[PDB]
Amino acid sequence: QGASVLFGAPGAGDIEVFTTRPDTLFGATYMVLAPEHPLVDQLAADVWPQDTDPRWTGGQDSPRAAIEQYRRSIAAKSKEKTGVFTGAYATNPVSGKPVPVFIADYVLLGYGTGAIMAVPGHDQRDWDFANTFGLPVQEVISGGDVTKAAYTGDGVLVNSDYLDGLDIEAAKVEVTRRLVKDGRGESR
Ligand SMILES: NC[C@H]1O[B@@-]2(O[C@@H]3[C@H](O2)[C@@H](COP(=O)(O)O)O[C@H]3n2cnc3c(N)ncnc32)c2c(OCCCO)cccc21
Repeated sequence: QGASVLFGAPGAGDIEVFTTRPDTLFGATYMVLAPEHPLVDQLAADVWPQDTDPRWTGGQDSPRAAIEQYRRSIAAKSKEKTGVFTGAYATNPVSGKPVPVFIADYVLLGYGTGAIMAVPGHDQRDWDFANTFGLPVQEVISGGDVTKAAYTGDGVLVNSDYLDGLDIEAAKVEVTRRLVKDGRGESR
């Protein structure tokens, strides 16, 4: 079933996410917090990082500016995917890779922890946001074509280290076991 997963981020402690597909953790290429999530102000960087995409900034000169205008954007005129980058990168808890942290109103503050891991290869909501904003799309479930659409079907784990070859249900169990031993999550 589901899991609580911890993504460490510099200066912000852990960002906890709820996922029903922990098996897809090696395909989590970014993270999304609800715009009013309390850690966002802590996460905002002082300077857009080098590899910030201009589509990520709301056209603003700094992370805090983009965040403020995006929040303001949610009040005015309060569909398509919108959001901004915070400047922050969290540590993926199974691969160690950097995952950029966004805010976007498709993530509800009041559901779960108010934060998700985003797996565009296998969640069409995340696929849509990644295709609008230009985020990497990683296949970890064999069976479709993640360059055309999220693959939500059954298949075997790939590009996922000790999960490779596992069926999805077995992969959920194994990744959760590893998260528990590593202090990085639990079943929920
Ligand atoms: N996103 C990557 C991975 O994780 B998913 O997305 C999170 C989390 O799992 C899921 C939790 O929904 P349920 O409690 O009903 O089970 O919704 C999403 N979610 C959790 N909290 C959220 C929030 N606050 N706001 C918006 N979405 C949220 C997920 C999928 O969800 C399919 C089920 C959607 O109803 C399918 C494939 C891959 C995944």
